[PDB]
Amino acid sequence: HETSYGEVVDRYWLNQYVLNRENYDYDTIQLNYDTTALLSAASVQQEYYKIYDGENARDKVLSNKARITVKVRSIQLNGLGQATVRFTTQQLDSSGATTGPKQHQIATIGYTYVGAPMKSSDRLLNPLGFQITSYRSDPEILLN
Amino acid sequence: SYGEVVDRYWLNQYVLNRENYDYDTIQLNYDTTALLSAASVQQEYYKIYDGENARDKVLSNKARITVKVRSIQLNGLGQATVRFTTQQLDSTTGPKQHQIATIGYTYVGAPMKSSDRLLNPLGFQITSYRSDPEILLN
Ligand SMILES: [Ca+2]
Repeated sequence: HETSYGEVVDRYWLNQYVLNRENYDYDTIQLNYDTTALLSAASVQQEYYKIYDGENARDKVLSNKARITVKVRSIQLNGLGQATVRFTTQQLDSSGATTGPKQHQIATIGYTYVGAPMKSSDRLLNPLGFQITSYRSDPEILLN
Repeated sequence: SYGEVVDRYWLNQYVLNRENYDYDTIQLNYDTTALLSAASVQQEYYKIYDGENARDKVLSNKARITVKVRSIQLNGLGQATVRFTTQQLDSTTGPKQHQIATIGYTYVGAPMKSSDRLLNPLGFQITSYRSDPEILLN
């Protein structure tokens, strides 16, 4: 069965998801990738994996030479399993210097909770069975 | 308590944040550890990052400490023990340290500060924490 938890709890999990999915740090890839995968429904997993597959795979392209830091600015909920997360990302080089402008992004998210996973390791990191059922991140175009 | 599955989630995140060391994530680990800690526990934690032997001063970004949690027992009544290892790394330059964290915890409700509420929605609070070497005898 699916469960609701209210806005304080949703914001917690939505924030953790965006922070894990949009971050890039060679030293925490395992954790970020694993967490993102565990918190994502099957179709969403496959979309996320594409970022780390093939010849433009993020981990192969950036390797240990750069980071992408994420700042979450705001989180809106519609109370029916839908949310918007406004965030920025900033790429840094191997010396911690900024390369490129801040990117203003908006994540449009569908989510639910499905109950605690059966696997121990999974249950330890996702006790409520939070699941992102849709996710896309798009540039916020600042008009004017 | 919110029951076994929720308590273990929070105990595990607490140990992972407190016992980890990575220059690049100090702000997040330290803020998180502090915010999940009752006042007396915070002061105990802060000691690790103060004085001539402060962890961040001594390790800087020359070394990291990686933490693996092996088990968590809940001894009802707001007590728990977490069996874990730590190990110092280069960019495994040291022996594994087998430790046991003895823990008291509770929940005090959503914090008022928004940045705090975002990271500790139930107001999980560690009320006592000691990490001690597990002496493997025999
Ligand atoms: Ca690092």
